[PDB]
Amino acid sequence: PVYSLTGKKIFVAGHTGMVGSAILRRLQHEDCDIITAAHSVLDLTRQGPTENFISGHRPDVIIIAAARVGGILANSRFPADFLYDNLAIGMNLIHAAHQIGVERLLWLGSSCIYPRDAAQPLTEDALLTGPLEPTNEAYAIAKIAGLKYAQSCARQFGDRFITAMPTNLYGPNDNFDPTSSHVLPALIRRVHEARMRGAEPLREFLHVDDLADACLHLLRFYNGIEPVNIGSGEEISIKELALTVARIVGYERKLLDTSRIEALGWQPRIHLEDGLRDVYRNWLEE
Ligand SMILES: NC(=O)c1ccc[n+]([C@@H]2O[C@H](COP(=O)([O-])OP(=O)(O)OC[C@H]3O[C@@H](n4cnc5c(N)ncnc54)[C@H](OP(=O)(O)O)[C@@H]3O)[C@@H](O)[C@H]2O)c1
Repeated sequence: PVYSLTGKKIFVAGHTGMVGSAILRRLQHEDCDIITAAHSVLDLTRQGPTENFISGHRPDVIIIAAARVGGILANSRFPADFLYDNLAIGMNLIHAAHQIGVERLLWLGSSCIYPRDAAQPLTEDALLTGPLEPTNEAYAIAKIAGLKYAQSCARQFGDRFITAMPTNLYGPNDNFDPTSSHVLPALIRRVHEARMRGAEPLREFLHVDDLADACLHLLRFYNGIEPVNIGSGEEISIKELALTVARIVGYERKLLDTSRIEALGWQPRIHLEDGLRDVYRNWLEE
């Protein structure tokens, strides 16, 4: 263990988010002091307020889960917002963290910022080796710049700042809106509206609580400079996924290379059928 969170002050940026809330849940078990700021009180694109919040509270650990995220329609129609919001968040937090000597910082990348035509399964060193996917290039460029700024701080100063590269997430606080772009929520939705109405390629899905566990694992064990993929491992086809979904509801080429996180002795512990059923019932009861 290169680093222990016990006794440390941990700022979880974006704690109302899907990923941020999972981190906060995993943390309240830990013996630490957790620090949060709602989006309503601290706009993390504002360099002034962000620095004063970091200089006043002085966290040992910053976990950056604050972000502007959305589907293909949002990214192509609001590219300036998707670039600026995410870049300014990362720049303001990384710079403030470097200035006061924050012991550990975690930035969140994304599986969709690798080159569009990079070889599958995606290794972390595929980053920047080719053209970006145009529809979310603005988001990708912001996430890439933040990752590289964290890397430059680790190189120049030895700041222990790392980036995790997740994959498609599901689980608690997912987006079940009818306009959600998340495949699995919409499938549970489309198959449920088909179940009670009585009508006639490979993918990867990672449970948010596994991702949260892996993030704390990287914080406790990972000191490298390069990013680390956090993948599912257990793949499934949209075909096989539909039959898994339909059996849940009673109806009648984008995968990460996880060699690196596996060498750290971490592997996701939630099975797809367990998480889906556990999420199918919460969507009913809510
Ligand atoms: N494919 C992948 O690898 C993948 C998939 C999902 C997530 N991720 C990673 O995880 C990150 C978060 O994803 P999510 O799904 O958790 O996004 P989310 O659910 O939309 O969470 C967004 C969070 O950021 C907060 N926020 C937004 N703008 C802010 C600002 N200006 N100042 C302060 N807080 C602000 C939101 O606050 P309010 O909403 O309360 O304002 C919310 O707390 C993504 O950016 C990405 O790096 C990766």
